[PDB]
Amino acid sequence: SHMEAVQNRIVEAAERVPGVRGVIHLRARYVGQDIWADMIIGVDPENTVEQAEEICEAVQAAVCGKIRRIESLHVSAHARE
Amino acid sequence: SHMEAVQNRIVEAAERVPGVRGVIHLRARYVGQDIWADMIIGVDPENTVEQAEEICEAVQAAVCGKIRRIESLHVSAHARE
Repeated sequence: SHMEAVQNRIVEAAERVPGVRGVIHLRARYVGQDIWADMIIGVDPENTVEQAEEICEAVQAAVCGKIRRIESLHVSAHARE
Repeated sequence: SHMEAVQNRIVEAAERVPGVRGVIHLRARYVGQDIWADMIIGVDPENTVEQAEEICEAVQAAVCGKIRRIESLHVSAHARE
């Protein structure tokens, strides 16, 4: 499928950012030819809130840099393991 | 452009393989929804022919693994620098 391919690229890109423990949730949708996405990543529970927010920002930068059709990407974090 | 995006992904993927000194040539075309491509990479002139052929095979694996719509990719090598 069309959107399977883009979603697999998003997940892959996110999972390669240091401190990501899996993609918990990804909602990606077409707005014209652009993708708008919302994502939840897992992080180490003992990371600080400041570190988890840095990880989110690094995921946003990595994913947006690799998948050019993404025009909006909201990343938040949840404790995992 | 449509094909600019895929071609930039191909080049980027190739350039991240150890021993690639630039993409010299890339011809990529649609055959239905699949891409068929031919590429020339630069390599160190003092690599052996056996090493250059390993690099080509590594580029083929890397690019094909990252860009799922590619169904044929022919890689050869030319001395660069």
